[PDB]
Amino acid sequence: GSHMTPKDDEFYQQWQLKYPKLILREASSVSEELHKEVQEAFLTLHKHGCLFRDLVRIQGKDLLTPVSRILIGNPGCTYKYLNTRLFTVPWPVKTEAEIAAACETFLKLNDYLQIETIQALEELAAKEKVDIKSRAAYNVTLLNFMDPQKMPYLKEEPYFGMGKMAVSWHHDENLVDRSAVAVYSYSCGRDPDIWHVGFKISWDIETPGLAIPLHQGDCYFMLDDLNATHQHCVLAGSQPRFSSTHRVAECSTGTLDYILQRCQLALQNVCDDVDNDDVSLKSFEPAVLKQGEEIHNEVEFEWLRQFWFQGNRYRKCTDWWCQPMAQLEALWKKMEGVTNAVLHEVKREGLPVEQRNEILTAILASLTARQNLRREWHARCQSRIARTLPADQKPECRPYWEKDDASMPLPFDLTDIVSELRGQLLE
Ligand SMILES: O=C1O[C@H]([C@@H](O)CO)C(O)=C1O
Ligand SMILES: [Ga+3]
Repeated sequence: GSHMTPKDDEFYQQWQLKYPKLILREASSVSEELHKEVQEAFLTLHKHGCLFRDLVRIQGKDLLTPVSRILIGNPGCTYKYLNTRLFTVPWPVKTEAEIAAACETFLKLNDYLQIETIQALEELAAKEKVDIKSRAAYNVTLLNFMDPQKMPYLKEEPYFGMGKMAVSWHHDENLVDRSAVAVYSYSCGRDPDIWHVGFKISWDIETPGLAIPLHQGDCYFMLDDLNATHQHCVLAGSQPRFSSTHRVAECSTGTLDYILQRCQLALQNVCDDVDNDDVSLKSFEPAVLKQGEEIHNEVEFEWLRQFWFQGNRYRKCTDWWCQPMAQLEALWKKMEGVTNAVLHEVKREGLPVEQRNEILTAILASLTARQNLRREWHARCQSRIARTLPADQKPECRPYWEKDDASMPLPFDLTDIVSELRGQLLE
């Protein structure tokens, strides 16, 4: 293998003929005003300690990101990566002081970056001689920080000899299709002291990868299918680095509006005159019961457990999600009641056996899934790393109720219940 930088003579030709979908802008193309405004936003966020490293699950394993990070952007939005749903600390489209001003700042930056992106995608679709407008509609930014020479060893980038790296080779998952990504970098063989972003064609380690030096304020853009045709990575220097990576996320199953409406659909099968521990289900068509138990699972695990695993990231940063998340927890325990209601009806004296088997076969996949996933989550909350962390770094394991708590109709452990119903059906 090998790699190239603006030193090498064939760099510019390799870029033109094998990486053309990538664009650079030196800090020189950006306002003075904007430059120091964003840097001051960045810094006041570091002093207040909002940048958290997240505790992730990847291929069965519980790991700790060396970069610290935070997710800002559209209110009600979420962005899922490495099995972690980051929730928006919001910026002001139509909470705590001194932080509002940085979110405002990064939104101004988002508008600027939008502008430049659309110009570039114009020129590109011009070389080709609502996709454009929406592939620039950045809805969130993932900010991230790393102080090198605090890591105890950094992985040597292994296919091209690019030296130590702070982010392995990857694509930016879960973005809308052919959407660009706009980065703002902030620094302080190839040169090891200076920060670089490195690039390579996927599956490929013959074609020499590029490694672009990024000085303070340098910006770049991954356009069209670039983010899919190539993977990238971030090579470290010696000074701490910031970067703000602005993206258009697939938030079609990941907004507070969406999960709420899902809840209303589940609850439509429920007699809603009053609200008490007294759930009487409106229908028993198997399909409806199944859709209910699925929405049960979706709000429990994609929304509750996720929110509370990033234990106190949130009520430290903003309060925005509090009333929302409280509301989601309420709807979830009413769904617990719905489930207990079905569990009652299925064993009732004088229910025809064929209906019993139909209703079982409708719900059992969702019950089994709820069981397996509560197992994973209590495991992850009592992880190697988790159960021995800073006392605030610990994730919370919510919802979790004990046996004696009668406020909850059904147990937290359902293995015997799934065993029971499966032992009915296979007879
Ligand atoms: O520099 C980067 O920061 C983000 C981070 O989220 C890594 O997972 C990303 O995707 C990069 O390439
Ligand atoms: Ga990336």
